[PDB]
Amino acid sequence: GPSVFLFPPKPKDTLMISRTPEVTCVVVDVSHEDPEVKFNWYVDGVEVHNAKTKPREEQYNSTYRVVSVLTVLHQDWLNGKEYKCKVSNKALPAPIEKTISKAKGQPREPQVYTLPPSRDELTKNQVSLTCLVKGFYPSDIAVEWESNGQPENNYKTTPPVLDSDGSFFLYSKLTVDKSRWQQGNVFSCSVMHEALHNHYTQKSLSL
Amino acid sequence: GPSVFLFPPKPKDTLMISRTPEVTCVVVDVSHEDPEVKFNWYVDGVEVHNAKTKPREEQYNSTYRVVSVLTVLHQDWLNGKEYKCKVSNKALPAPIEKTISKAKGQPREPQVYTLPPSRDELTKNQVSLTCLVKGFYPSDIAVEWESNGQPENNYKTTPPVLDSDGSFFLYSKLTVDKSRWQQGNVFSCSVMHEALHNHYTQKSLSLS
Ligand SMILES: *[C@@H]1O[C@H](CO[C@H]2O[C@@H](C)[C@@H](O)[C@@H](O)[C@@H]2O)[C@@H](O[C@@H]2O[C@H](CO)[C@@H](O[C@@H]3O[C@H](CO[C@H]4O[C@H](CO)[C@@H](O)[C@H](O)[C@@H]4O[C@@H]4O[C@H](CO)[C@@H](O[C@@H]5O[C@H](CO)[C@H](O)[C@H](O)[C@H]5O)[C@H](O)[C@H]4NC(C)=O)[C@@H](O)[C@H](O[C@H]4O[C@H](CO)[C@@H](O)[C@H](O)[C@@H]4O[C@@H]4O[C@H](CO)[C@@H](O[C@@H]5O[C@H](CO)[C@H](O)[C@H](O)[C@H]5O)[C@H](O)[C@H]4NC(C)=O)[C@@H]3O)[C@H](O)[C@H]2NC(C)=O)[C@H](O)[C@H]1NC(C)=O
Ligand SMILES: *[C@@H]1O[C@H](CO[C@H]2O[C@@H](C)[C@@H](O)[C@@H](O)[C@@H]2O)[C@@H](O[C@@H]2O[C@H](CO)[C@@H](O[C@@H]3O[C@H](CO[C@H]4O[C@H](CO)[C@@H](O)[C@H](O)[C@@H]4O[C@@H]4O[C@H](CO)[C@@H](O[C@@H]5O[C@H](CO)[C@H](O)[C@H](O)[C@H]5O)[C@H](O)[C@H]4NC(C)=O)[C@@H](O)[C@H](O[C@H]4O[C@H](CO)[C@@H](O)[C@H](O)[C@@H]4O[C@@H]4O[C@H](CO)[C@@H](O)[C@H](O)[C@H]4NC(C)=O)[C@@H]3O)[C@H](O)[C@H]2NC(C)=O)[C@H](O)[C@H]1NC(C)=O
Repeated sequence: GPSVFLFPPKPKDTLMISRTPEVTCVVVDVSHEDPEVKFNWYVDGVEVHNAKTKPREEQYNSTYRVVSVLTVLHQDWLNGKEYKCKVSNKALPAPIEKTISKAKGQPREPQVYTLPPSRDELTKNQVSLTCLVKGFYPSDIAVEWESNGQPENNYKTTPPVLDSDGSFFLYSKLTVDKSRWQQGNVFSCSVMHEALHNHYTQKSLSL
Repeated sequence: GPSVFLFPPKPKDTLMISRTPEVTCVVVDVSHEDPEVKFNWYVDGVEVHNAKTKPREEQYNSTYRVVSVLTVLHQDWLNGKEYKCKVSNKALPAPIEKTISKAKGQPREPQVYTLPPSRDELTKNQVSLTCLVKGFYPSDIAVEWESNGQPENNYKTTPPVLDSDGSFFLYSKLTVDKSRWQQGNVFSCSVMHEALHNHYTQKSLSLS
């Protein structure tokens, strides 16, 4: 019967001592006939006992959805430990095991480049300030914009794209009124990633 | 029983009259017990009979895969016609139908901007040339880089991203030997989209 899907923590959660990163083991197609779901968890094959199973939930195709959440240590995740969720159930001929970790391999530091609007774009009422972030690994990253000790929120960031050397790049675009740019205001692209000192860097971009 | 997947044509194929846009209806998990598959195709709910359906082909997991390809008119696709593939097979309770069509909304012309390398990147052996393409709708688009009439190949383009105004943008990044940039070679970002004049525009980039 059942199917298991196992999900990683969010990039920022693994990078900030403040946040709590979780791995989540989701089970679907739990039948009303066989509702008792058991989870065992292992960190590098070592069984651990701190996961938290949430109460079951009725789905609308007559099956239950049962979730187990395991909180992980930042340094454990970042050092590449493997988290295995093993799901046991009367409906199965064998337990179902899923394993997840941070993407494997040597982390690489983002290079961050800010690019002013094109002269062609300066004919519009709003312009694009571009932040190119390239050469990073793994793809988990978070990008933001600020100006004058203030956060700018009118930006959108592409997903990471796999580049030809196996690292990733993305672009983040901040849209601003042209006049804010022409006055010489300074804007900055902020990036958080494993491979940066203090997990953090910024580059400025002004006229 | 069987499953059906219905795929659109490629955006450059719908935009250039020299290419042939096709909609592809694929059926998989066809059993030995019920091997016969029939396709009916509809365009805006009107049956058509001009599809090219291929003989079933047995897969290494001993199921059949059967494909039907309907060639579409370039202007039919861009005019938003709806293409429906209906698949009958004895193992099914009812035929399976899928429908596909261009995204709905008004078309918007892409704005294309080329941006040179950052000075900070001039310490590297390779440099990044950037093409920003923004303000476009629908998201179907094709982008490439050329120099001296020869197509570049060492570039990568982001997927289109929904912008705050409901249009899309993307960026394409071309990587080049820094010395080709230094020499003053000209590079061009070329863009094809339905809301451009003649479905095509090109913007050039070079040093100074
Ligand atoms: C019944 O019912 C149910 C339910 O229902 C529901 O639904 C809907 C529709 C409606 O109906 C309503 O009613 C409701 O709501 C069902 O269930 C279902 O199921 C299915 C299955 O079948 C599933 O699916 C899946 O999914 C996935 C995903 O999912 C996700 O997402 C979605 C959307 O998007 C959603 O929905 C969900 O929910 C999810 O979400 C998530 O969650 C999580 C958890 O919680 C989270 O996380 C978290 O968070 C938090 C906060 O919040 C924190 O942060 C923490 O830390 C964390 O953890 C998140 O966030 C979220 N997200 C979002 C976005 O939201 C997908 O994934 C999958 O897919 C897969 O599978 C399939 C098959 O099956 C396929 O097709 C696909 O493709 C895939 O596959 C895969 O692939 C991949 C690739 O890519 C792979 O890997 C790989 O490999 C390869 C080759 O080898 C390569 O190499 C690469 O590289 C690698 O990586 C893999 O392997 C594979 N896998 C497999 C298995 O195969 C699926 O799809 C769903 O989910 C469900 N739902 C739910 C809700 O759950 C059922 O089914 C029914 N029944 C019947 C009978 O029908
Ligand atoms: C037995 O073997 C079968 C054959 O498999 C072979 O391969 C081996 C590895 C091995 O398995 C062999 O035994 C065997 O030889 C196997 O068939 C497979 O079944 C799967 C289903 O179980 C199919 O999975 C789907 O794949 C879709 C994407 O398929 C494309 O991409 C993959 C590679 O990524 C490729 O392998 C496929 O061939 C297909 O390629 C596309 O092909 C089209 C058609 O030709 C091309 O378009 C044409 O291109 C030409 C020029 O080439 C021209 O331009 C034409 O104009 C143009 O139309 C594309 O270019 C080409 N693309 C690429 C990238 O190559 C998935 O999209 C699909 O996902 C959807 O459904 C899932 C449910 O199953 C769901 O989880 C998923 O989220 C998604 O759901 C959709 O979600 C969307 C979100 O918006 C919704 O919008 C949709 O509505 C929704 N869909 C639905 C149905 O609701 C799915 O994963 C797989 O294609 C198929 N393989 C083949 C080769 O057909 C079979 O399973 C085996 N059986 C058993 C029991 O093992």
